[PDB]
Amino acid sequence: KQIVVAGALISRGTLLVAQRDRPAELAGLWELPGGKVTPGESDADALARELREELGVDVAVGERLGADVALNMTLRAYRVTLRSGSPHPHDHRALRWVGADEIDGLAWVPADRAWVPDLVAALS
Repeated sequence: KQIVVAGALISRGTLLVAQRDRPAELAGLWELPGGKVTPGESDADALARELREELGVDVAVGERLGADVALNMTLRAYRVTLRSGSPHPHDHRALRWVGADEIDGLAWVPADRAWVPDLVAALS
């Protein structure tokens, strides 16, 4: 199982979500950003690397958020917190900061939908 990590970045009381740009089936839909773990990397090292490339930030990787999602690979989310930088959509169509009440109305990528109740809880 190839592991894919995702980050739930909470800052000043809101969650960062990222709007995919590709492929066509996901372009326009929202996700927790991240990517594949390369063999030899820890989950923390992979997620920090992905978020530095995608968002231009240095984050600290914390506790898991929610459960694994079986894509077929397996997707796991972690809480992350900002160390330096301000996020910009280098690899996404857009970013947004959302509160608890916005989470269930967002047009999530299908895999991430499972985390809705966990994200609401984390913001509540």
